[PDB]
Amino acid sequence: HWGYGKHNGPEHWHKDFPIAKGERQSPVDIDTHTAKYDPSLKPLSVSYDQATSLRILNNGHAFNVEFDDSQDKAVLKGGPLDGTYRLIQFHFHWGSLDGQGSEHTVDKKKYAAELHLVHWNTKYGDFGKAVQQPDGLAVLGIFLKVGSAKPGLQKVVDVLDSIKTKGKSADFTNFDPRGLLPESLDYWTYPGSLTTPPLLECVTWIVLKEPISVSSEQVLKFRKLNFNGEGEPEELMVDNWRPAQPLKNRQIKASFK
Ligand SMILES: [N]S(=O)(=O)[C][C][C][C][C][C]C1234B567B89%10B%11%12%13B85%14B%1158B%12%11%15B%139%12B%1061B%12%112C5%153B%14874
Ligand SMILES: [Zn+2]
Repeated sequence: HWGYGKHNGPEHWHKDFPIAKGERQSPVDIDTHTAKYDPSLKPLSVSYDQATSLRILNNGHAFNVEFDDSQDKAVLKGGPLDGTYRLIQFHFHWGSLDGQGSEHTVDKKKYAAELHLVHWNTKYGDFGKAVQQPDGLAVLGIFLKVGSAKPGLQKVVDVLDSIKTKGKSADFTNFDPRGLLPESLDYWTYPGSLTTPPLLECVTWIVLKEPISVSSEQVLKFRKLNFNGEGEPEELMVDNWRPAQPLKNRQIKASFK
């Protein structure tokens, strides 16, 4: 099955998922000097006050913090988006060392990690239908750098020991994702894809310019997770990022001057 090793990693994915070589793949490098300021872009509206987290799951590739998406409770709108996108889950991608881990890059800079808040367009009724549409998902991407601790992340960090291995989950209620946001909602946006198989070309990407800071100790705990299942040979869950893909016939737009 696909993963992030030598034998099953990103360079192999195209064999099972030929869209890996498609026209709107993610992530990409954001060349800051080429991205054009678009004064028509709106402020992003992030409405997470009623977000209801339920559970955290180690799926063998990352961990997902899952939300109740059976009503409009936590939604993303505005920015480049038409209509309303409901939060379903967030997860991260990270490295074995602080010098790599992000999926998007900024002028070729790699951050230590990248947070993805995944939302689906309510006009398609369910997530599985949304991923079949070119405007089905909106993913809000946030870079992580290592420095000061992020207090709002610590609840996530502290539950990771209970979901060490693939297929483990834990109750994870009352977690407030507002504590993971940077001060500024300035962003870049472009049309792209899921960064994991099946690599579907269904995503409007919204990547915040301002990173969040997390501590070395926080990211070190991400790196103690396992890709393997319980009792199997330990493979640390590190370097679970896809590298930048060709931009092809796409424009990255900036919300800010
Ligand atoms: N890293 S990222 O933020 O670009 C991607 C986040 C969303 C990935 C969704 C994957 C599937 B869900 B539905 B089905 B189940 B199985 B098939 B279909 B969607 B694709 C897979 B699972
Ligand atoms: Zn992701």
